[PDB]
Amino acid sequence: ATERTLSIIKPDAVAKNVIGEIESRFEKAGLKIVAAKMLQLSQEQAEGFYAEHKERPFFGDLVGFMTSGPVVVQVLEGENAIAANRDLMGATNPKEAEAGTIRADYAQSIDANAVHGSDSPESAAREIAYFFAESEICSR
Amino acid sequence: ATERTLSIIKPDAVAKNVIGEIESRFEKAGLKIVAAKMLQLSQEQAEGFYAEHKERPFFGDLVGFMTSGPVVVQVLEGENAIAANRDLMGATNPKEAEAGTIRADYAQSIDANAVHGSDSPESAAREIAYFFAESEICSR
Repeated sequence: ATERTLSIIKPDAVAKNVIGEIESRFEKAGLKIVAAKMLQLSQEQAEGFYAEHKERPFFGDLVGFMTSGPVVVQVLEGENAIAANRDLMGATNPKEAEAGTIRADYAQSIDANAVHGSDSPESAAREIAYFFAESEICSR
Repeated sequence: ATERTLSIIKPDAVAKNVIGEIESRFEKAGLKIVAAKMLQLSQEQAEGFYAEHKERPFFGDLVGFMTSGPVVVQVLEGENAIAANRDLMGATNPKEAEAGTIRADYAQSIDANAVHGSDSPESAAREIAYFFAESEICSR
């Protein structure tokens, strides 16, 4: 069924000025961009989003990285979009990602892994509601 | 000569899902995407942006088209970004636009140009102010 998931082009990717190349992967794969915006995450924003990692030993570096430069947050919509976005991105750790995935082709470390995607329907709904008001999501 | 300019990816380009391809032109040319968001322009927002053409006979069609689906408004930044952006878009009329420019490669007709770009330094400052707060522009 058609779905919506949250996708973020991270600071490393946006600083490489490869936003176009990444958006083209999503589009070529059949996903549509239905909302997007570029912003520099505040400390509070980054922490509120990644709240479930508050206690992990990487939290401080994650929030640091995710706030280190501007990103693009967006909503991708398409058939089976949530799982499709995961297969497109590849394994969270670029060393374990198969050739041709976004992470294998664009990332440096498990931290700077170029993009984020929601990992379930429950997390998608939560993550879209975090960055976007419904009336911002432009249907088509 | 580093400058900023307003770029818009229009409802026709968005509808074709070629956001990334258009974006890659700008990026591979040396320009950086320093602000962006997808919007569904309301009547009053389009009329506001095109206030100058309010007395014209096409005004109706222009606004009609620019509100017909989602767009991406953005600011490009880099060396003579204003002139550079206009080179990449090519002639306003796709039919006359040279091979290899955005409008020649993506646009159907004069009506559905695929893209908008500021024509001048004065209209850039006006156009950028209309859509973005300075706090949304992230120079890098």
